Amino acid sequence: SGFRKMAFPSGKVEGCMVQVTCGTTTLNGLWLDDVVYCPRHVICTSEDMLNPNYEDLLIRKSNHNFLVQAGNVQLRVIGHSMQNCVLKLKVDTANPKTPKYKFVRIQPGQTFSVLACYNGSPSGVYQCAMRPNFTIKGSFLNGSCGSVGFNIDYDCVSFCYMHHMELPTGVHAGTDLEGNFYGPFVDRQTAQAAGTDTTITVNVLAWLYAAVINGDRWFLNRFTTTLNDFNLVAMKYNYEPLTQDHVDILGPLSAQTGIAVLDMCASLKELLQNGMNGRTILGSALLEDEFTPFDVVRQCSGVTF
Amino acid sequence: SGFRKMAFPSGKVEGCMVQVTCGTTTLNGLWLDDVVYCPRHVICTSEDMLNPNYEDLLIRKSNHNFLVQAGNVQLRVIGHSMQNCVLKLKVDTANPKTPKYKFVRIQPGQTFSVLACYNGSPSGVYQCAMRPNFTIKGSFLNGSCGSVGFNIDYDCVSFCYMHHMELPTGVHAGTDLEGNFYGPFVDRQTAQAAGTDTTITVNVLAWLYAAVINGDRWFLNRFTTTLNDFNLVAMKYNYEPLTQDHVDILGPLSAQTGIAVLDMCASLKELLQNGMNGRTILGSALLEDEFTPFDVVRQCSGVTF
Repeated sequence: SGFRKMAFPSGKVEGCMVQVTCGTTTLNGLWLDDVVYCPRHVICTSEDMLNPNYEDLLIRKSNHNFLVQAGNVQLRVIGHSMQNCVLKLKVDTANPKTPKYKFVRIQPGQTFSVLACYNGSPSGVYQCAMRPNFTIKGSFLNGSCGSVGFNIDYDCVSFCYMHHMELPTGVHAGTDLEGNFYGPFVDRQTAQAAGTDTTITVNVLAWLYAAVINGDRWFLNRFTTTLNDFNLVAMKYNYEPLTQDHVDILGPLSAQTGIAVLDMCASLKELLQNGMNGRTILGSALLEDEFTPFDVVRQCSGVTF
Repeated sequence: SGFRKMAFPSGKVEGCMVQVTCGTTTLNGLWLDDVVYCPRHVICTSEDMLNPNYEDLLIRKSNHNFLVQAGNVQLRVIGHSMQNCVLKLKVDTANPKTPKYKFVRIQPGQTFSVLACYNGSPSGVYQCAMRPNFTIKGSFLNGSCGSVGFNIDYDCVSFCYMHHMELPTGVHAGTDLEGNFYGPFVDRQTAQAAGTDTTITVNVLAWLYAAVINGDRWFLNRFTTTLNDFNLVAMKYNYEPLTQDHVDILGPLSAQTGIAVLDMCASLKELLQNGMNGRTILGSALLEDEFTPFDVVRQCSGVTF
């Protein structure tokens, strides 16, 4: 037993990380088959980032201006193209460590593992959630751009995130692997509103189920509620509205624990209105929303890869 | 910026995980050079675990009774020996993926990454601390025995933990890679007191420094204290006594932030006596003690491997 915020094993992604240099700028790239993917602002100086014209800046670059290094291996760049906010560098060698992979665009509230990298070298791995406002609260220092987020299903890596920007508020923004930003953000050093974030309600409920499975039961109350009544409370506390789709996804956890979803909603309502009175749930003094229902089932069942 | 509980990249350890079967019992093993390391209770049935005589049980085992499988590879066992609580299975093939490695016995309060495995396959990775009472609060289901804990320094993996037991209280116990248990525990299914745990004071202080570096400053107070006065408070709240060695380890963080250690101790004293008044520090509603001072410096500096 026990419940931890667990990342996927990072080995399959470690073998894909390379370093990309253009001029004075160095960041991380992702080497899959004979293409290296990286943030297009590798072509920007610090001064370019205030108001970059990427088309004009890229025209001034040729294949030989992009230095791609995989450990000690220098990769030969034979083509370059810009797709949305990512650069695709065609190289003359297929990465022999390319795993089975997909590019996916995840939904807000879904979770993934980030392999934080600097200069093409992995520094650590952690699990996080895409916030409802399409930011992530990561750990990204200078040079971490190009680090990727991923999920693994058996032997297949689903890449869902590439890091591009730290907003002035300290939260993080990035793209899918086709270079389309999550949320309204752009790769320019300017003020950018993220807009109101909310708590991922279905994830909180999943984690309450994880707590019951592990023996933390004090929050179980004698009340029930309705979907519409619960959502009146959810709106007041800036929680995502719960839908029947969410109720359906919690089905297996409800069946394992014998606790109807709306009963768990009533316990969560009482937690929202009365606080936690200095108690903890699974070692946390606040309601945790970074576990999806699938995450809870995975961890409580021991799914491997 | 941002601060996350980050595990080491697990790739170098993934390549060492194998499955070990003896009779009906299957668990994880660690394959380094031509030796596979695993918990000796792989030779026990469920009934053996109530009161096992490992010497007598092992005598009834021969080399061909140990099935060692690395993915799809079947390893040939050519010798077996028991070292304390671990079995060493000599195999006829050196693991071609053996990293540079050390076996280390860590101190209480130090942190490491766990690669949770089942049937020899990695399921996830997470960072945890060795508690002062020599337990860990992990995520370990049936079959996770033999999963290992490690740190990485550049290209060298320092193995410090192998999982053996879930205590009746739900916390976890294990050995170093020489098979010596951390703490008073034994590999027998019986009641085992862990004894009073305490909070890792130097880690809490390191995390307060991490918070200041990332802009969370509300807890900074106008008081100072003394080492002896602070420890009077530490004893009352079941915190580890702070020593000058701990003050010395916090030196670099004190110098970066311009906050004297005893000033930070005074802020922590006020947090202990008055609580956090419904506020958070680095997104946490309790005082976090699973980051060492070295962990904070690593993450705030971007050290890679």
